[PDB]
Amino acid sequence: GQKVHPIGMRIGVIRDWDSKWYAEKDYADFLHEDLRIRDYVAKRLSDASVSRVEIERAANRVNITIHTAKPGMVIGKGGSEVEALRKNLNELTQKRVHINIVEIKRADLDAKLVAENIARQLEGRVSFRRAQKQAIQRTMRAGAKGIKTQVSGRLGGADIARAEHYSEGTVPLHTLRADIDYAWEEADTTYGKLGVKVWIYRGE
RNA sequence: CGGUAUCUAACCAGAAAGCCACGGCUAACUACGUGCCAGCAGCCGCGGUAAUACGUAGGUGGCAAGCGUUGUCCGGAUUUAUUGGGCGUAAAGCGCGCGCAGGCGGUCUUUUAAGUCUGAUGUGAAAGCCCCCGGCUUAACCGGGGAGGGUCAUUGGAAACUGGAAGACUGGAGUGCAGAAGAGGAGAGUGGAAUUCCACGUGUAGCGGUGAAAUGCGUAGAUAUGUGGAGGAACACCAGUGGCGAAGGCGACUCUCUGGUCUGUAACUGACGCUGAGGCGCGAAAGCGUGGGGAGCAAACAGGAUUAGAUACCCUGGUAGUCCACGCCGUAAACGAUGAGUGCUAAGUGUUAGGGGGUUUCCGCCCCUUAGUGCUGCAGCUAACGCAUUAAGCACUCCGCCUGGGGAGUACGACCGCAAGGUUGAAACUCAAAGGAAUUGACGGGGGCCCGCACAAGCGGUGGAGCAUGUGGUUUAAUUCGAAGCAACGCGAAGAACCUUACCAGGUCUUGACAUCCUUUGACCACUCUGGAGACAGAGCUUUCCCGGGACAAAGUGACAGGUGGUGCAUGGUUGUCGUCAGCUCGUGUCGUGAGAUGUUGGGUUAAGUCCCGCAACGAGCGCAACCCUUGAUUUUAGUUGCCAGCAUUUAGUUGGGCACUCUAAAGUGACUGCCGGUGCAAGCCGGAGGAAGGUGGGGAUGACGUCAAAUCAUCAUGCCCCUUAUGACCUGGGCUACACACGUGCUACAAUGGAUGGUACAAAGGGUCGCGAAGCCGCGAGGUGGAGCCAAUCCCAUAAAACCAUUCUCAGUUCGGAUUGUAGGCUGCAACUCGCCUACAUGAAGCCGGAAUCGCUAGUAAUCGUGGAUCAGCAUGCCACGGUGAAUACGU
Ligand SMILES: [Mg+2]
Ligand SMILES: [Mg+2]
Ligand SMILES: [Mg+2]
Ligand SMILES: [Mg+2]
Ligand SMILES: [Mg+2]
Ligand SMILES: [Mg+2]
Ligand SMILES: [Mg+2]
Ligand SMILES: [Mg+2]
Ligand SMILES: [Mg+2]
Ligand SMILES: [Mg+2]
Ligand SMILES: [Mg+2]
Ligand SMILES: [Mg+2]
Ligand SMILES: [Mg+2]
Ligand SMILES: [Mg+2]
Ligand SMILES: [Mg+2]
Ligand SMILES: [Mg+2]
Ligand SMILES: [Mg+2]
Ligand SMILES: [Mg+2]
Ligand SMILES: [Mg+2]
Ligand SMILES: [Mg+2]
Ligand SMILES: [Mg+2]
Ligand SMILES: [Mg+2]
Ligand SMILES: [Mg+2]
Ligand SMILES: [Mg+2]
Ligand SMILES: [Mg+2]
Ligand SMILES: [Mg+2]
Ligand SMILES: [Mg+2]
Ligand SMILES: [Mg+2]
Ligand SMILES: [Mg+2]
Ligand SMILES: [Mg+2]
Ligand SMILES: [Mg+2]
Ligand SMILES: [Mg+2]
Ligand SMILES: [Mg+2]
Ligand SMILES: [Mg+2]
Ligand SMILES: [Mg+2]
Ligand SMILES: [Mg+2]
Ligand SMILES: [Mg+2]
Ligand SMILES: [Mg+2]
Ligand SMILES: [Mg+2]
Ligand SMILES: [Mg+2]
Ligand SMILES: [Mg+2]
Ligand SMILES: [Mg+2]
Ligand SMILES: [Mg+2]
Ligand SMILES: [Mg+2]
Ligand SMILES: [Mg+2]
Ligand SMILES: [Mg+2]
Ligand SMILES: [Mg+2]
Ligand SMILES: [Mg+2]
Ligand SMILES: [Mg+2]
Ligand SMILES: [Mg+2]
Ligand SMILES: [Mg+2]
Ligand SMILES: [Mg+2]
Ligand SMILES: [Mg+2]
Ligand SMILES: [Mg+2]
Ligand SMILES: [Mg+2]
Ligand SMILES: [Mg+2]
Ligand SMILES: [Mg+2]
Ligand SMILES: [Mg+2]
Ligand SMILES: [Mg+2]
Ligand SMILES: [Mg+2]
Ligand SMILES: [Mg+2]
Ligand SMILES: [Mg+2]
Ligand SMILES: [Mg+2]
Ligand SMILES: [Mg+2]
Ligand SMILES: [Mg+2]
Ligand SMILES: [Mg+2]
Ligand SMILES: [Mg+2]
Ligand SMILES: [Mg+2]
Ligand SMILES: [Mg+2]
Ligand SMILES: [Mg+2]
Ligand SMILES: [Mg+2]
Ligand SMILES: [Mg+2]
Ligand SMILES: [Mg+2]
Ligand SMILES: [Mg+2]
Ligand SMILES: [Mg+2]
Ligand SMILES: [Mg+2]
Ligand SMILES: [Mg+2]
Ligand SMILES: [Mg+2]
Ligand SMILES: [Mg+2]
Ligand SMILES: [Mg+2]
Ligand SMILES: [Mg+2]
Ligand SMILES: [Mg+2]
Ligand SMILES: [Mg+2]
Ligand SMILES: [Mg+2]
Ligand SMILES: [Mg+2]
Repeated sequence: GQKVHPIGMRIGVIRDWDSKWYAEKDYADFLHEDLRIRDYVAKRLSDASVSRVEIERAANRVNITIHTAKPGMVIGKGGSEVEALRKNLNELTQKRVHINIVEIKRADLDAKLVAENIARQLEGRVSFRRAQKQAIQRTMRAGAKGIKTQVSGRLGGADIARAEHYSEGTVPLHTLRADIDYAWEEADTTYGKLGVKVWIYRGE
């Protein structure tokens, strides 16, 4: 049995899609500009635990906000790394780009950030059983009513692939008033390719 | 022996370390090579292009002057069990009795001293094991002393136990006396139902048989029916986990001859007993010999059916046999799968044959007791099932039997038999299992409830024809690759003329078509001419960068790039399918030696493990339901590009005017078993009212744990393997469109509910800026010119078609059908031959409802008719959406 994408099921119902701009006859021109912007942000800020990026476009001006769990590298004492973004985005956007940075409180509640921390341990030769369990017990203190995660692929170096999942709490997928986050990430190993799936039933 | 052992003097780290294993058993793991090959192995078993198991290295682990392998013996092996096992179902109780030898044997007294216990003497050599000392520089090794070792011989004691002898007793055993029950056995005779045959009345056409039939019997008169005769076998009701017997077994009645058992008494004898190898007898059915008998039944056999075949099941016949006398045979799931004797160890309740007591006149009820026969259950036992005073519990005596499976109850030998065969009973070889009980699933041509267009009741199709399209096969330089029952086959492909294109022919390039870092200029090109099929080769105009920075470009080099090359059985992600089926699990608790179980089962109800009640369980999670969208009714907000009530005007809702009504879209109401009646205890069920809507209203989105090593390395990503002057890169042409053929999916028809001609009405949902494209004019037509308006509730696409109204055709291969083909055109595109779509004229094919088989659909559904959109320069009979008209049937499982 195949499951619908939990995020996609709730667009426009309880949540709102990330890129929120309106234009006609410039749709494909604007849309692929965003796909370029996201590609560069995900490159330089690979270790900054960045999860949510949205595009706010209005009359030749590009407004972008970055949701970061640890903005200290992104902004703070240096005060010069964030300005390089506007200098490294003017060449491809060709528009006056302003970037905003927003703190993420309780970073363990965000399904995006939990995903790579599980993932980063898998190529650190950590057992798959331990890595998931450690993240499950960390998020339950944050205030979530549900979590279940699986890791699938050539598991622990095994020749035959299989999946393993661990759950505790309440994760009702079929409920539409759920507010369930989702994230999928790649674990790059020397025996193959592994992927992790995490979804959290948030509080409200 | 022999200048041997042994001392002291000096020089030298210098001459002196190998063997086996590293998956588990079992201490010790990583690389490379190979790729079910080479090979390894004591067992389990490893090797099929990431091997801790094969080969070699590095490292490690056991020992060490060694270390491994083989052969033999003991151990582990309780696997011959005296110490120290067993026989209900795993191997293992003879089919049963009578009994010689042997083994074992109630209570007391006296005696004896064979067994039993004990002392002394003699001996059991030396060496060896063991204990205490001593010598070799230690040890091994060697001495001194001691100990142990016997069913040993002579002799002295003890008398409890077994044995011997002499007596005594009665709880064992047996006799006597008084009763009782019984299909216990052998012999002789008799009875009644019923079947068959025979003879004679009555009578007419079938009888008999099967899932259906047929063979067979009958007009030579059957079946049926009434009367009489002959003969053989078994004994209806009674009849009962009732009775009798050692077992096999014994069922009509009477008599004769016979065996055993139970109860009561306490007269009698006084251990006279239990088991019992060899031996001797009995012993279902079939079978054998001799003489009878023969009604039903029936191996063999014959015929008829069934079947792909049917030496069978089914039907019609039928010989030995079954019955009797005598004599053999000696087996059985001969079973309670449980040897015989004896004693002890909770209860509850039926029944057979007796005895005692209390109530009562009897009857009857109750209690106690003996011997049998059943059921339920404690302790105990058991691997479990289960047994449980009729033990598989606790004990003693005697007999029989067993030691992994097959070979095999076979071969040879012997005994027995008339024969068939019986009894006794191996080995070579081969395997690492064979087996008992219970658990979770699955399966059933087992059973009980249920659901789905599953069948049934209907309607319309496919399979027959022409064309469209995908696939197989085949042909081709190539016909690029993938999917293969449901769950590939108008599928990836929501568009193959060049591109796409992944394939082929020819022509070309090697840091390259695409990115990074090198170094000099900084713009680099573009264009024109020539050879050009083009890619590309040779010349000129210009290359203006901007701000020491830069991205690209010029130039050659490297690191490098590039693969739609392989493996979907190395993978991530994505999807199908069972199936929108109602299930799948967990936490704590409890039961079981254990795997497991319970919850999740039982009684109702539901679409639903949806809910209620009960319950050794109490709760939870993913699923169901609801929350989401859409349609159906309505209120407030809002009147523009929408609408026109009431108006004046216009060819026309037009213009002026107004949101009245529709309308559009934001917020709300509304449906929740809400209410009433009956039924039920509750869930719930049936009906009714209100309402637009009533029982999850209609339709969508939503697809649990998992199964198919299901599909995709070709959307993307990616481990390993492979190619790299090519398996990478550019150009033209061809091909993916072939064609004797087979299959799947569709379109059009085979006409009169129809064809043709003329007039006219009624929609919804969408698209439009390098776009839609009107009026007007032209052409028979496809189309051409033209440019209005529209960045759109405004303008265009855009006249909806079936339907309705008139005329004509008159049942024919036709005024049906349109394939096919010749000519003449239009449109896109640089280009329409391979290979596009449309128009005009002419040609006019198969086809007159489709065999076997098979598909879809339950209401605005099927059926039928039009419309729009994605991909798109052009091209859809495919796909995805929209509306018009609008059925038949559902008894039922
Ligand atoms: Mg000398
Ligand atoms: Mg010396
Ligand atoms: Mg020295
Ligand atoms: Mg070990
Ligand atoms: Mg290897
Ligand atoms: Mg080994
Ligand atoms: Mg090796
Ligand atoms: Mg080595
Ligand atoms: Mg060593
Ligand atoms: Mg030594
Ligand atoms: Mg040796
Ligand atoms: Mg040996
Ligand atoms: Mg032994
Ligand atoms: Mg045994
Ligand atoms: Mg026994
Ligand atoms: Mg057996
Ligand atoms: Mg047996
Ligand atoms: Mg017996
Ligand atoms: Mg005797
Ligand atoms: Mg005695
Ligand atoms: Mg004796
Ligand atoms: Mg001696
Ligand atoms: Mg000494
Ligand atoms: Mg000695
Ligand atoms: Mg000595
Ligand atoms: Mg005595
Ligand atoms: Mg004496
Ligand atoms: Mg007596
Ligand atoms: Mg008798
Ligand atoms: Mg008799
Ligand atoms: Mg008679
Ligand atoms: Mg028939
Ligand atoms: Mg007659
Ligand atoms: Mg008896
Ligand atoms: Mg008698
Ligand atoms: Mg008698
Ligand atoms: Mg009796
Ligand atoms: Mg006497
Ligand atoms: Mg006896
Ligand atoms: Mg005998
Ligand atoms: Mg006989
Ligand atoms: Mg005979
Ligand atoms: Mg005879
Ligand atoms: Mg026959
Ligand atoms: Mg017969
Ligand atoms: Mg006889
Ligand atoms: Mg036999
Ligand atoms: Mg026998
Ligand atoms: Mg019997
Ligand atoms: Mg037996
Ligand atoms: Mg006994
Ligand atoms: Mg007994
Ligand atoms: Mg009894
Ligand atoms: Mg053997
Ligand atoms: Mg054997
Ligand atoms: Mg024999
Ligand atoms: Mg013989
Ligand atoms: Mg077995
Ligand atoms: Mg079994
Ligand atoms: Mg239905
Ligand atoms: Mg056809
Ligand atoms: Mg193909
Ligand atoms: Mg289809
Ligand atoms: Mg080409
Ligand atoms: Mg030039
Ligand atoms: Mg030139
Ligand atoms: Mg697969
Ligand atoms: Mg349902
Ligand atoms: Mg269960
Ligand atoms: Mg139930
Ligand atoms: Mg309901
Ligand atoms: Mg439920
Ligand atoms: Mg009511
Ligand atoms: Mg009603
Ligand atoms: Mg639902
Ligand atoms: Mg496969
Ligand atoms: Mg495949
Ligand atoms: Mg690849
Ligand atoms: Mg094709
Ligand atoms: Mg016509
Ligand atoms: Mg043409
Ligand atoms: Mg014509
Ligand atoms: Mg014809
Ligand atoms: Mg006709
Ligand atoms: Mg088109």
